Amino acid sequence: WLQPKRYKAHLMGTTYVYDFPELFRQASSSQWKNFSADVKLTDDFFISNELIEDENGELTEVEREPGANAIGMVAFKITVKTPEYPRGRQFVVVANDITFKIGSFGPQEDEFFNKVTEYARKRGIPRIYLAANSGARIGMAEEIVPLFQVAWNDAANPDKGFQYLYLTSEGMETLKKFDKENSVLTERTVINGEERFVIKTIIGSEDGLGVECLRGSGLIAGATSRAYHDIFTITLVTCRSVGIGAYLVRLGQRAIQVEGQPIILTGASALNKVLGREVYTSNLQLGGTQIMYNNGVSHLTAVDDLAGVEKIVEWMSYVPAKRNMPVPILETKDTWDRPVDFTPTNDETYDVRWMIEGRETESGFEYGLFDKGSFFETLSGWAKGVVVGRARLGGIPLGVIGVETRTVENLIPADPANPNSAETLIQQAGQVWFPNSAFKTAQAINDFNNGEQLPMMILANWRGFSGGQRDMFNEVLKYGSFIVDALVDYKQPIIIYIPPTGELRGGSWVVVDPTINADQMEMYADVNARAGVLEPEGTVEIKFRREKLLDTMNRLDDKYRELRSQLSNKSLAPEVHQQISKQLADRERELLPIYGQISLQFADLHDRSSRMVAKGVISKELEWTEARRFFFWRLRRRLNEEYLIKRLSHQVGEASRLEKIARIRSWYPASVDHEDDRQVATWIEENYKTLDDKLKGNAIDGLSEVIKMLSTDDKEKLLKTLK
Amino acid sequence: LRPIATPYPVKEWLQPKRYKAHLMGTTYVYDFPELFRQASSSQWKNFSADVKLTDDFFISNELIEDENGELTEVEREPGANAIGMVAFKITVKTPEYPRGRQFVVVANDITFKIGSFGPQEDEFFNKVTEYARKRGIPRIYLAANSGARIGMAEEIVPLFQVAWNDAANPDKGFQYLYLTSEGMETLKKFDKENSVLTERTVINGEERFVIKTIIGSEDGLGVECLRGSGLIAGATSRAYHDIFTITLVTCRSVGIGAYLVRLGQRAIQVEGQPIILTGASALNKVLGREVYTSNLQLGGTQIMYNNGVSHLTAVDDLAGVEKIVEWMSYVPAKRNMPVPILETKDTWDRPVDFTPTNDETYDVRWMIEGRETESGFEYGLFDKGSFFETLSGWAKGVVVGRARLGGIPLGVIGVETRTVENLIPADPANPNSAETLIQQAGQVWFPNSAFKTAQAINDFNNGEQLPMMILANWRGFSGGQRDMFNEVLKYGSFIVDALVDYKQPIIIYIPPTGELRGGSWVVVDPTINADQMEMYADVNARAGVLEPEGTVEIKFRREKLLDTMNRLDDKYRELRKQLADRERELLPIYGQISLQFADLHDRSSRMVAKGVISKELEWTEARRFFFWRLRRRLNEEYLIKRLSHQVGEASRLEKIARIRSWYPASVDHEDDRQVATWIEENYKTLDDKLKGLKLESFAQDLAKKIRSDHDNAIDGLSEVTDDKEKLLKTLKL
Ligand SMILES: CC(C)(C)n1cc2c(n1)C(=O)CC1(CCN(C(=O)c3ccc4n[nH]cc4c3)CC1)O2
Ligand SMILES: CC(C)(C)n1cc2c(n1)C(=O)CC1(CCN(C(=O)c3ccc4n[nH]cc4c3)CC1)O2
Repeated sequence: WLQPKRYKAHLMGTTYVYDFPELFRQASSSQWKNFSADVKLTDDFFISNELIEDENGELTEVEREPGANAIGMVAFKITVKTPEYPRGRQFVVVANDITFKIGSFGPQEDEFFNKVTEYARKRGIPRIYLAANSGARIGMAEEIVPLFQVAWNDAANPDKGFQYLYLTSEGMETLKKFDKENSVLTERTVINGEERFVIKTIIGSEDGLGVECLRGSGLIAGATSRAYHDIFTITLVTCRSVGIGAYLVRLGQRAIQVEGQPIILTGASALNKVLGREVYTSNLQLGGTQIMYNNGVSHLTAVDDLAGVEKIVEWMSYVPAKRNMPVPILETKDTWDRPVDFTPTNDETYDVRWMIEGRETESGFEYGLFDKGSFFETLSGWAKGVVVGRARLGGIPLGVIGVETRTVENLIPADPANPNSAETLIQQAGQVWFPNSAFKTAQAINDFNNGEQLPMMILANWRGFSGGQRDMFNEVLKYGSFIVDALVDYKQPIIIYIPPTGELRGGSWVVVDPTINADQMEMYADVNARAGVLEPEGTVEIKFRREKLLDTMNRLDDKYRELRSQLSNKSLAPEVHQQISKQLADRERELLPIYGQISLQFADLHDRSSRMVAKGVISKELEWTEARRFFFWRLRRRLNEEYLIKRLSHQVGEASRLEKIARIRSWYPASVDHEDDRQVATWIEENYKTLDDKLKGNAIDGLSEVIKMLSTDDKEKLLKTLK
Repeated sequence: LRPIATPYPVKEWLQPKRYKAHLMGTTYVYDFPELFRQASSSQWKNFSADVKLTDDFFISNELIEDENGELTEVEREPGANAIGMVAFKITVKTPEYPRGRQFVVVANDITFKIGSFGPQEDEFFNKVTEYARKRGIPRIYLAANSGARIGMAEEIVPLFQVAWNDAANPDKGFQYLYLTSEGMETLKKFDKENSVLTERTVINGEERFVIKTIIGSEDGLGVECLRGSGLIAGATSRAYHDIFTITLVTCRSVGIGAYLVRLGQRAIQVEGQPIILTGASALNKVLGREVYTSNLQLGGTQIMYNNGVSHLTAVDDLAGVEKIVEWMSYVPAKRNMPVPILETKDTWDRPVDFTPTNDETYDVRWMIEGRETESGFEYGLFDKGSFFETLSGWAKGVVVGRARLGGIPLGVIGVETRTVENLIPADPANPNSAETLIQQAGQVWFPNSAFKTAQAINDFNNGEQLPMMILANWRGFSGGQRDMFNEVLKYGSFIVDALVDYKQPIIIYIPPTGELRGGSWVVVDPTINADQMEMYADVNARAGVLEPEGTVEIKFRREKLLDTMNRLDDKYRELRKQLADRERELLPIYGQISLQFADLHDRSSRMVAKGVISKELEWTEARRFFFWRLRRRLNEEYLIKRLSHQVGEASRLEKIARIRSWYPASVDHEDDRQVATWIEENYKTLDDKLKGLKLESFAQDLAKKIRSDHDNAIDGLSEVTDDKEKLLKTLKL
């Protein structure tokens, strides 16, 4: 029954739509096996029910035989009991049916997709889209093809040309007969004693020919744009994804691309016709993984459909069950109560990931800041200068942004359409934001914020932005501002931590300071961190110049001081004066290097975490080895306090964030140190139910209008009040 | 005096700071309002040369913080600024606001500590920004700075000692820096104990106070300045959404200063004044070679104007001030006020003269503003001389600017049909790099033109609060390898996002010779923002999934073409050898027939029939049509906004249905002129009737609250001077 349609899809290198929930069931089971191999699953752990529009065109869960779809767009509401949600979590799966009219988007497919998107959106549940299509549906008025006539310039010579296309009374009568007179817009003329119905416009009786499909593209593009802000959106490019299909992948932002499946706008063949040469060899050349994964359009790659489904399910494990719910806490064997083992040094080169997830070493595993094996890196193929991913801190999921200290290189391919173009390698220095790494940073902030609704840790380590001509021309200023904007829009706790060996300077600090979003942001610097406007060399150039360098010499070098003192003798011969002056300038020459080194140390001494603390720009200075223990309780307390704020907001609401926490903090016992993270979180957790109870406890003219209608006895009272 | 014998006082001698500013190639802060007064007067002269102005037309009042740090107006001598950041609240009677309009001017003082940003400057800038934001008035920033303020603990400089490896040889090195008991006592004496963090050590029976951290007693040395940068960056980011923001790069703008230029989005750069993050000299020290020759090489107009970071260029400070004043003339006096209607000699009631042809090359601008021609001026869609193009140096494939349609200001996006070229400079740091010319075909969205489109939509929406017309004419996006690799997909999606966020009427008009296809229609369909968007297609426009040639390739292949030859050719039909020879003969003409057939589907009439466009239009009548449509839309929009005051929350489809019902029987809802006229003729009547309803419901509510819980409410009624006086009069009658 489904055997033919199944092969038809496999032939196209994709899974048949109705076979996808099975892959989700497999991925969900694997998820369990990796979490606790000793957990035995029942069929009630995973449930998939198709979504079909009812009598009133409203989407509803159903139990129906697969492949009975009257349209090329299908949907499922999945309910899974997962390690993070053992009682269950739900999401929606929208997918094109590649077997139904080549996976094209017609008005019906567009309306359904939109309805499904709104369904997920209304319920706050994630929307998963499986892209396997050929873009907007193309058509012509087939009923007109055997009917249309040609008004020849000379009927004896067709090469002399034609004036217009028309219908005869016969052709017009054939359309009337079949109830199709609205298929064309004609204009009656008489030529050679015959009614000629000049075709002014061809409309077609059949729907889904052109513009109507395009209106649908627009509708679904705007709907996706909207959904990205509202719920968790992800796309699996399971087969080719063309035109509107390509836009849907980017519009849902988060994308996993199956190796060998292209994300294209226009096919290689068409591009060759427009170019008038065989320029492009394939669609993969235009939109394969080597294009999209390198761009950052595709966040991850997959070997097959199951691999992709597994990566969706893994990504979702960091995402709340639905909008506004708390982030899914999933504690594992690597608990919070341990020091951080891997510590960077300025003398040995390191991979940030060792600091994040830890490092396998000959003498055993060196634990990092986050939970062993909790780091799920995304956008791994693009702007490799920044390291972005999801991690867990003692069970708490969060977004992580780290800085790649190593020089990063990337190949820009040769433009097939330009024979006077060659491939290009670009090298970018570590600890510097470039247009790409700045864009990725802003992108990461946004993706963690929207739908994922995650807290975030930026392990801040940037010298600044690349200020040179190339990068300035490639709009580094634009991409850096995105970071500020992304930070302003943030809605969950943010932690900015300058790690050991880390730094932040004038250009990099501007975009990460907590004052950007005081509601969510906090900054911390490691004891082995550095921050100042400029790097020591730059600061001495401005603030410890020659005059200062010569004063320090007079104070410190005996030889310099003595020679300067010899120049106080008002009895000197000019020649002798020139001699002492010469010896002094020769001592300055001799001392300039080391006194320059002294100045660098003096500048560096201002750039410390202790000055940052003293100046009130950071919350606390920290020791890397204790950062895990510290941050775990800080994040935990922040999330609890954030919950109570959200609760207080949904009752009163008419107060500032500052006013809302001050009230909440006033409910804590007097002996509770508000600066003690572990104590606060513990008290809150021990008292959620108790707190919930605590929580559960122009006009002057209208005022004149009613006051007048009141009784005499009442008016007498309010008269006394006015008096 | 320098010079002596001048007829009038030497302004540069009376205030030496003025000469310092000039010596840096910028205008003295305190002389900027004078330039605003000149620009405002020129504005009047160009509008109506026969208008006599009095000095009361322009007023500038310096804003300084009071005892409580609240911004207050002052009249004081220039150069009295105790901080390097100065502000003015300007009040001008302008052609668009003849009774007056107000804005705020924030500027760095380049003479005060080299225009650096210290915590005080940052706090003032933020306060000023909040001042403008609270009042809904525009915020103009004049950038002339050296970024964040750099400092060291000057009190430590004459005190610090060096622990030498060998005191006899300084080149052998040093261990650390320290203080003596004497230096420690010196700090205590001056109440500066907190300047350093020391650690007491005894080296050879001598007390050494090892310097562990230098803090400094003086504020504005490092990180505190950086916290200020962050605060002002976020404040600007916020203001861009709230009020009209613009920046004039009047002298160099460094670090945080460069970020402020971009963060306020709209920027005018004075030729020869750089927008830089790091100076060329420093970059040369970091690189270890003389790579860069100047700061202009990094952030001059040839970099920023070409980038789209700088929206416009200026020859001098006045030119820049003139361009600010011109740009503001399309912006409401303050947030949420109606767009400033400024009717000129070119009224709405006229046909459009310049019409493009399918066979001949044209500049979109001729369609927009009109064209000077040998036989006289050919009027365009908008008001003669009303087109103010911005971002003119970047992504020249799209034409963006402000215009007026019969006095109504709006944002305009047009498509450059000509091939556009741009020079990508050679990277000075890479000797294996050369300059590159890139050519981009007309009527196609590329990463740059897509970015500019989205940028334009955003800039018209935020602060400017303008309606917008997109003269939609795109084949699609460049889907080829280079552009796909250069993330065209990302930049195109920005357009969708930008459209979603739009808050004023949008008109999508496919003009004559215009087109929209599968790839380009996706990002401009009205369903993206049904609340604001409408689409129209000219009678000579085209729209379909693919271009005719693409559609025949899929839907009118050989078999169909030969069946067509069989029907429409006696010779071919009779033959059903010689048949293949007739196919050969007919192929070129039947290809034209198949293409015409295909094209016949791509018409405005099919768009109308399919319900994808509001109306199909004739270009020559588009001005007359759009004027009244926009006018009618703005009047309805205002009444929807006015209804967002009425007792109870309602959808916009509810609000429009309500407003529309009120229209008298004689008012044709399809007549844009009648509907706009009715709204305007009855605004006072509507406002009155509406007020009487917010009151009537308030009156009903209080009687409800009172006719149950009497005594308890009468006490609260009692609980709730000038107001008491009114209520007393009411009770007395
Ligand atoms: C070249 C590359 C490594 C990409 N890079 C590396 C950068 C940048 N570019 C930049 O465009 C920014 C930056 C920030 C940090 N820097 C300073 O603080 C600085 C200032 C003044 C100085 N004078 N002498 C030495 C100095 C150092 C150097 C420039 O780092
Ligand atoms: C000029 C250039 C930049 C190369 N360009 C010009 C473009 C693109 N690129 C594109 O990547 C997209 C596009 C869109 C409009 N097009 C069609 O609708 C179309 C489809 C199929 C076809 N088959 N034969 C001829 C055909 C035409 C052509 C390709 O325009």
